[PDB]
Amino acid sequence: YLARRQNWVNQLERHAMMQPDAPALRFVGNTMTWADLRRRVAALAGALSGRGVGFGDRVMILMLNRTEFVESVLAANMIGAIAVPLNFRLTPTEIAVLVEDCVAHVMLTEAALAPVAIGVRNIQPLLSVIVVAGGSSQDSVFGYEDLLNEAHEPVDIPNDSPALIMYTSGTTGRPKGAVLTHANLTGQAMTALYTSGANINSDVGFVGVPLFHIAGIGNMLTGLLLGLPTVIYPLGAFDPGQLLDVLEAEKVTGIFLVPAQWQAVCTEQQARPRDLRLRVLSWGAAPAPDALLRQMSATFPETQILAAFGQTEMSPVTCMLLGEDAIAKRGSVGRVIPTVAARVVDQNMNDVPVGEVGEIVYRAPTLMSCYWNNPEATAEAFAGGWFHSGDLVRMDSDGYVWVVDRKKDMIIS
Amino acid sequence: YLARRQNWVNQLERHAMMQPDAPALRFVGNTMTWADLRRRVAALAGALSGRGVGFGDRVMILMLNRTEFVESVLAANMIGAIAVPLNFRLTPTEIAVLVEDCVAHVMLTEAALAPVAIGVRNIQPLLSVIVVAGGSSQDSVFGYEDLLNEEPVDIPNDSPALIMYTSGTTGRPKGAVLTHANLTGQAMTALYTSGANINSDVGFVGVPLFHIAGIGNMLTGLLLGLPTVIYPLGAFDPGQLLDVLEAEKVTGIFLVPAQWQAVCTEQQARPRDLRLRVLSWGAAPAPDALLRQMSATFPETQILAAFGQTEMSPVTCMLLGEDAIAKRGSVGRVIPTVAARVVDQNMNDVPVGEVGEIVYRAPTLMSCYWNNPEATAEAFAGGWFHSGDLVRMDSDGYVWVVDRKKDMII
Repeated sequence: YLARRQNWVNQLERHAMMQPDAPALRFVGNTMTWADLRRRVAALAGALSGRGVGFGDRVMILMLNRTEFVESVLAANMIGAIAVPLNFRLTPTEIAVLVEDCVAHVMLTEAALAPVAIGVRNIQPLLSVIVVAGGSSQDSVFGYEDLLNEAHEPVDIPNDSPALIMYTSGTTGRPKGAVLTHANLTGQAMTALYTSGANINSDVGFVGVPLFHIAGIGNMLTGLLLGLPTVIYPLGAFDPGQLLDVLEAEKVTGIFLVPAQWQAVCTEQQARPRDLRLRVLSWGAAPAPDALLRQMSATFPETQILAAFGQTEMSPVTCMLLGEDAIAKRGSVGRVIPTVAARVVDQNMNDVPVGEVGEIVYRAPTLMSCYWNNPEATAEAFAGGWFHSGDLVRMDSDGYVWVVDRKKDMIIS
Repeated sequence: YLARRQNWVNQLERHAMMQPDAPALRFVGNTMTWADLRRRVAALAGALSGRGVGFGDRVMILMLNRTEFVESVLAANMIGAIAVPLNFRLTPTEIAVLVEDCVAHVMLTEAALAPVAIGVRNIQPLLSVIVVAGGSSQDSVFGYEDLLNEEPVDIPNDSPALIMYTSGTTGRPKGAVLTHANLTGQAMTALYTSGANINSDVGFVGVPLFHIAGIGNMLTGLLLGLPTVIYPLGAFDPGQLLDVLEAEKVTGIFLVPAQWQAVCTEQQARPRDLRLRVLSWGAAPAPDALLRQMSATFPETQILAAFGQTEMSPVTCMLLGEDAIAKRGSVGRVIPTVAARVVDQNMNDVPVGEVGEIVYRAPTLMSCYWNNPEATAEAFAGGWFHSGDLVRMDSDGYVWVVDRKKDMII
């Protein structure tokens, strides 16, 4: 915590000092302690620093859910470089376009995705350093474990330093990458603290969405800040019974699922209960029937149920729906969280009458800095001094936000 | 959020916009909404900068538990001035020493303490401005509500917000400088220990607001836009306190173990309809019996005991209720946002489990003793902050502070 910096690199160091043998990460049944994570991170950082990676440089990450993803984000940040996590379903051309946009020379990937990283290099020769998790040093490619075993001088990381470039998936035209600073991420961890709460002694976190997505990386903030372990769940087919078995075994205390998944988990748990430790349940990314919400409360008594709204690559969580208001204000995305300011404006950035439909626009410390090397798109995003969400909403007399939009029919699509 | 700044002045502006008519402060039965609080704070900031006080200047506050205390702190910080809360038990000579150390020229006081402030000005002519809450604009006195009846500033998160002078004052006064980033980080410790319901919570400050434990109890309410009950200083009355906690639907309160004893006996005898969710104790030892009584008297509540917070230090250790009996006598484990070592006189770690001085590294440590680099260097000797508390740390991480009990008869 030297130089009075707050970021998850310093947090990693504090935990390796104060609780080396405590669990940091759980992945397919193995445990990585803080001393182990710090040791590997510092080794990968040294390998990157030795191969030209310096402050401000960009490091691509092309991985599925696995500990080397967390290790790579932290290693890049430890030397003040910017991690750029990639949607692993992108074509080699799509990734090559992103490599040119932020001019990144290093890509940390894994064996399953190593042919894709090879293809990106052949299309965009700006990528010269490919490090493959679970691979060996061969074929003009470095082996991840080889670089760690081949072994960093402290770097002052101001809290306004960019920590991540999160590229948006709209991909309509020119790519747009949201730049998130450590201060941004710290504020987003704060939002998790005053909505979900925390128990420093017993909580165990869980990330089951893709770690490249802002929802995955965001589920790491609590764990890394508070020194609590985080279960990394591998990506794959959804099995409600096996997930419940894992939640039981790992003693997980908070999980996010989409409403469809909660229905499959609730009926599986009601039929054959597991001994769970869930304290908070989270849902979102689709509507939830009023029957399901009451079914979840009945299936998991003594647990609070939350639903966040607003988080994108550019925006943090802006609205929160606590379990109390899931019935009184059903259909709502909740109220604007106390660390975010919002207006409902019209085409000319004038506030619309209270209760009317307009675009909700935000001001907050947890908004993205900018779109990387794109002053035009950044200027439009913050047109009039407020971040334009693109979401048509309506606020009522009680401050509850309702998002208006036409639903999608899958059979027609 | 002018340039992505995080401080309670910006939070106050945010709350006045998103929920102007929501309760901000509660004092002696009266609600002050966020819109009322912002209007008043802005008027006092205008009155201040009308006296030549600007960025970095020090404004002194000599007040009891009263809404104007919070208005004064926010009004000075709104123009970048540094608020210096004063211990109202100090003699006018002692206060004049503090006026000299930080070279303050403005003192915001109240009618009750206004005799003390004039005495300060008779000892120290640097105090050219004395604004009295609850008083008229008489000779050499500015009326608080009269100055309120009569441009934005960029405030970097590392700007000094407060100067908190220590009580010991062994000859030389020492004023701990706390920045807005410092305060933000201290607010975060409350969130991940006590929790927070951003809909139903109602906070409570009953210790003196000038003390760090008092000003600290405001952080959560101003950050999360939740009401805070301000409790007037005076004779302790467990039944009267219980009646207020019931009427205000207070969700969290701090009390000293002796007060918890009286509150538990009253609440068990004549139970009130309370909404308490978290119970905080500290500043004295709590017997095994009292903690069990508190748990029985208030089921469905969490019991917490913080340690370490001083004018210079944040909270550094937390004892959760599940450990108060397992690890009796402990002050808890070091919190996740604080690094600590137990060292001997050569800055070397003592063997684990052995006694040494606990030293701290954390973003929420004080910046410096105001205008005293000698004391600041001694306090940070070796690269770590020296608490002055001798401790040991067991194999599970729990911290035991070693001391000598103070005998009352002697």
